[PDB]
Amino acid sequence: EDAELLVTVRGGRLRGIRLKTPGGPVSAFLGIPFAEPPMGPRRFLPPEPKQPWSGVVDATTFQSVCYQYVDTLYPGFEGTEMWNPNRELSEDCLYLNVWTPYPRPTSPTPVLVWIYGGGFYSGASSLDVYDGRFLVQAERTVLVSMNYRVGAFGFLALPGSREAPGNVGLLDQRLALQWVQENVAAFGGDPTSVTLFGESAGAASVGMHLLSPPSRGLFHRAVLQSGAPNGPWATVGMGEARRRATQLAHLVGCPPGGTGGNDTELVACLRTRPAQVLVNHEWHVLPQESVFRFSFVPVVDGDFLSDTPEALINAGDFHGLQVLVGVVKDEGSYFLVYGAPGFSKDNESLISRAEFLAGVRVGVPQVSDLAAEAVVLHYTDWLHPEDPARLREALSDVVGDHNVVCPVAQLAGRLAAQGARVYAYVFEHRASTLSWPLWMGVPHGYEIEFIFGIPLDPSRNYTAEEKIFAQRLMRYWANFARTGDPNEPRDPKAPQWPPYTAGAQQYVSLDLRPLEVRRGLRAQACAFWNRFLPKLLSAT
Amino acid sequence: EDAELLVTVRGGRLRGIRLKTPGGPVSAFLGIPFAEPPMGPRRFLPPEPKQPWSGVVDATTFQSVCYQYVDTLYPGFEGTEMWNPNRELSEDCLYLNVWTPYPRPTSPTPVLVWIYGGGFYSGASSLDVYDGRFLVQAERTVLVSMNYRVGAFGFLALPGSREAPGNVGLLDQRLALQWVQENVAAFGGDPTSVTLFGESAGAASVGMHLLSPPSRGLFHRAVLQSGAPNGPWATVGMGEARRRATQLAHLVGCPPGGTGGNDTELVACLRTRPAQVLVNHEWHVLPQESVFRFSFVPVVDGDFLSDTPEALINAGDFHGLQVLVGVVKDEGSYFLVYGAPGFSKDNESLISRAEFLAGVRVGVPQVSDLAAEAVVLHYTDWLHPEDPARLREALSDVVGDHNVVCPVAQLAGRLAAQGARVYAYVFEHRASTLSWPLWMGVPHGYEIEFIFGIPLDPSRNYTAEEKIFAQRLMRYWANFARTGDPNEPRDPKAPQWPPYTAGAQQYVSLDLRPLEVRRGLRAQACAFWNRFLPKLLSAT
Ligand SMILES: *[C@](C)(O)CCC[N+](C)(C)C
Ligand SMILES: *[C@](C)(O)CCC[N+](C)(C)C
Repeated sequence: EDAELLVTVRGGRLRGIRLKTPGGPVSAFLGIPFAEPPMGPRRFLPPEPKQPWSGVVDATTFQSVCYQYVDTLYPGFEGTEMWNPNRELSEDCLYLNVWTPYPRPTSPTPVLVWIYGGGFYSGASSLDVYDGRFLVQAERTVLVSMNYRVGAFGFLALPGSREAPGNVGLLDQRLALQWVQENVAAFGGDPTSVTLFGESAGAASVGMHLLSPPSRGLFHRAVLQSGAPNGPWATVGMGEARRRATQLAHLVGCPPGGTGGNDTELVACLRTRPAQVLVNHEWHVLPQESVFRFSFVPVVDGDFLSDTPEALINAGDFHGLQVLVGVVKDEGSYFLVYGAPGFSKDNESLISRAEFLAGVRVGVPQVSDLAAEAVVLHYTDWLHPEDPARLREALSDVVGDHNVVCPVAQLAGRLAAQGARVYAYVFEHRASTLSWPLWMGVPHGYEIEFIFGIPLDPSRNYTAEEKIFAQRLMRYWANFARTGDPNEPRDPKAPQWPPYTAGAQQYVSLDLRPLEVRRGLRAQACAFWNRFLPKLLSAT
Repeated sequence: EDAELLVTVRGGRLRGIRLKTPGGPVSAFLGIPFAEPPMGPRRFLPPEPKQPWSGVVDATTFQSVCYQYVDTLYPGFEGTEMWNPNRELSEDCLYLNVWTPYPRPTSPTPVLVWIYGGGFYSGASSLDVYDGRFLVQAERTVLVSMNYRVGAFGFLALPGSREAPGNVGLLDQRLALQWVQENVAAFGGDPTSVTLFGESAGAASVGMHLLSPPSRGLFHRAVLQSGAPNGPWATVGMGEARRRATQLAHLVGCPPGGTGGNDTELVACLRTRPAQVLVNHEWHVLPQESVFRFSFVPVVDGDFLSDTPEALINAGDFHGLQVLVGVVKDEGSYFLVYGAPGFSKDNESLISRAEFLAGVRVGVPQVSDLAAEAVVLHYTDWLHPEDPARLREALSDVVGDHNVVCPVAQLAGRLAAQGARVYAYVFEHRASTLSWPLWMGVPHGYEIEFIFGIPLDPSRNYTAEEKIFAQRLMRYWANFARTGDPNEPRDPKAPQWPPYTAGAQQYVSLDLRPLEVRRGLRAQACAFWNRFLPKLLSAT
């Protein structure tokens, strides 16, 4: 019992907490420091390892959320506020959490590291939908989740500078992975079987960790849910990163007056500003009106990413690696209520032809009028070119395919055709608790509560079928973590999940019904985005 | 009886012939001269009306075919030689034929004028598949068919010249229509109910007669089968026409030596050459390797066509006109054995990816590498990008849509949306007698034998179902000629044929089964050709 709630790691000692699930207790260690607080002169810099302490650190409650913008588009609405911070905001925020089974496993157990999404500008490991108590109890594995800096504090980059090098939010994630290497065995975890998994910007982070040598030696399998490192939103160039960082400094009064504008004094002035001041101007440095675009994201600096994610995927060897990838049915609907004209979460969003054509300029920013014309051609139903419900679904497919589905299929194809064993899925169940409107289908990010077993929580009004569905999905993810193969290593009756190959392009659909194999991750639509559109942009 | 085999028209007297069909005799007048022979100094010039004669002209057999190239791609093969000339070749060839019922109708009967196709380079009114004896006997109407000059003799144009103005093959057709106005009443025909119908280049001719004022006063309804005046092959510009005419003169030794090259002496030298000499070099003036392209076709001269067919369709009023238009299921397969690499009528033509990409350059000549890339994107099955049978069908759709199906749908839409009542069909029956291979489906031009009632010929091995099918199709065409409405004016049980509108885009499919209404003349594919591709070519 309480003998297992006190663990000694290399920094010192910790007191854990025992959480209860309907089928047994778990041991949790919430709020372990893994880095020095990145405040004062440490803002925008890479993290430093946490110095050893004396006494015991209390690891019984989640620590503070990293400073981030707070969504206020629909105040009081469950759909948006379920992702909003549930702890006080502070720059002192680099803490990680470990869930471990009770009684503690006697032999090394596979470790899953969760990396949250939120467009690299928001999110926290302390959210209720990321509670690792159900997954660890049912599948008897070790779950780790960390906080990493987001927004300007994580990804403001002045390239070439030493004061604001950029990507330090990814460096926070890497330090946590070194920490799991050096300490997970104390909780019963195998440091030789580590599986990263993330969603949205978490999946792009997992992807970028695949393409940088220093991080690859810290894990062994990868799960990318609804995101990829080569997505048009997950990366920015050195020239644009400099422009957004400088525009931000200008908006907050740096350089004052008055004085020259070198990088050292720009960051020195940015470091004297209160954290909330930088946050209130973060959306004001975007170049266009757009959905699915965020200000401060990973930069191609030549260090963490020696080349663009596209180049690094094409010129890489991935033998001996297993990857699980997939999308939900309606990847694009979620973002349309964030800017697309005619869209509102409180009505049918039956848009007109004129609003559809305007929405295309928002959903596909930074492209020529001719390029937009190609998008309108491919995504119009010329038998019903003005049907509002069809144009609604079309724009959702425009945003979905351009930002998630096609970037993912591109990554999955090349990974399989270059040594990696890849499994692909499509999440097609819509939760009965979903507070978003019906026309959004299954939106971006609403598979997570089923991967984490949230339906097992008795205080939630899920259905009996959805509880069995959750337990099935948890086994898939756990099995992939133990064996690298989502299929149960011996049972044959349940339908099997074939790998994804560049030729057959096979994937399964996850819903209340048994597994069904399909072919093609929107192959027709994705050929436009992955093949034809790049050439259409090179030729003026 | 034989009292009705002698008719007096405004030129003189004629002796006809009585032909037998399984259900009654018909009266035919084959070989009536309607113009002076365009020989010697009359070559390349517009036709002159036939001067009155004395005695009686024998109108009992077909006259001579206009000089034309003779297909020799498959000597001895029924599929090709059924379209080859079946009478002696001569420049003395401007003759027309009238079929009329027996006994002669007592009240004015609607008149159908047939205009044959053959890429404006071949064809004759004397072909067996254009025999008007079955259609006139069963539906008791008047059928007229003429010969018009083809190839250089009909369409060699030096624009601005008076010696070779061009389009005189169309002027031969117009003179025949004036003739039907001035003489059809002598055979029992109503000069106030004239219906043009043609196929391939015959349908483009019917279309161009709709867009030129002097010819519109000569007919009242139009049927366009597998062709349109705005097709990329049916028209050439003044600059290109001059180049092809001059290249032809060069190949036959004009100007000799030696002397300057003005238009008057070029045509004067072209007129001293034997007809067979000009024919043997006709294909040698084409600019590229291509299918569905022909050397000497109608020219935009500003006279017969004041503007391009595209401009004239867009800026025209078509109220009070009824049009019947349609295509066969596989418009493109026929031409692939004329140049597309990998294609042969004697094997399965299972082409490779490399041959498909080369075939696209042949089937869509004169377009940029980027434009071809768009065609490959839209017509590739990215789930089976190297399936030979799928690429075979894809290339047939490339040629079919680009040259026939999309040019037709473009014309039908604007006609309906500008006053004309339009009916649309798709011919989907493959004759049991078809000697072409199976993979060609139903090819270009193999609805004609069913419109003319050829299956009723007892010496042919057609099936009993196909005989009923022919009689049904003949009623459709006849009903449209009498009433302007293909549906039977009173019977309701048989399914009805709704008009074609730009919005609903409704059409019927013609085969052994009852009428079935469908929507969309390849709307998705045709939006690429009619909307997006033009813009892709303007932008370099
Ligand atoms: C992705 C860009 O990180 C989007 C994440 C959105 N939520 C709702 C999943 C946080
Ligand atoms: C059209 C271009 O005239 C093609 C006609 C081909 N035949 C086989 C119908 C003559």
